[PDB]
Amino acid sequence: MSLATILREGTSEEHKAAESSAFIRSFMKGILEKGTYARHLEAFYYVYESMEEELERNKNNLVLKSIYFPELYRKNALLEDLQFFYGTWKPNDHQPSVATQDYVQRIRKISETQPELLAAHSYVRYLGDLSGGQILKKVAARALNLPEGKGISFYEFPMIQDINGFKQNYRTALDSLPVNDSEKQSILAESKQVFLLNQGIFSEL
Ligand code: HEM
Repeated sequence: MSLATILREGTSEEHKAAESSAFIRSFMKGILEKGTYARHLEAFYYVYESMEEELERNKNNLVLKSIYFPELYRKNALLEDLQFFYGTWKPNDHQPSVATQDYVQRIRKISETQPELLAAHSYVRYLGDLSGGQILKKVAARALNLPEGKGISFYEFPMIQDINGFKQNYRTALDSLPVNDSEKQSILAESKQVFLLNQGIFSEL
């Protein structure tokens, strides 16, 4: 049946388990520490930089073509938030953590061997970002007592003026992917792995 439905129903438990980290529990209670939050953005910087490198590389893949959504890219939003927190963010002074490196390796290796599985990476990260952004930006601003419009670029999509319409269009796009039900199962298996890789980076904080 529907790939968007398969992924939603198939990853409901993984979404819940990704909050077993104390970083996320406190974030959900409205508690964040500046230093820890900034390291959390560093891990996402490396992840999205790699994912966007690989999605651009595979943009004309027949399966990925209909989910070519540069509107969702986060690398530049992350850089901007990193500059707000650090003043000047030097990547060589803040090299990727062990869990970040394993996540980037997964992205790279998937891109070169099974690029259709990058659909799982797009789903887990971007559809989550679009779904949670408005809520998470308010929680983060309140937790860190942030100035108006600063340090929350990661949660904002200036290229998308209708978030609700885009989320619907995204799920319709997932359902349009030219993949069979067996291939959708492989996309679900990858999505579960992505949730685990996110739990891995959260575990470090
Ligand atoms: C690893 C952490 C997380 C990942 C990978 C993630 C991923 C996702 C994904 C992929 C969806 C889309 C589900 C679907 O429509 O099929 C989603 C939905 C959602 N997520 Fe998360 N999520 C995470 C954590 C959080 C956190 C911390 C919040 C706190 C607000 C949150 C709030 C939501 C909400 C409210 C939705 C549903 C939005 C809607 O239906 O309008 N998530 N998430």
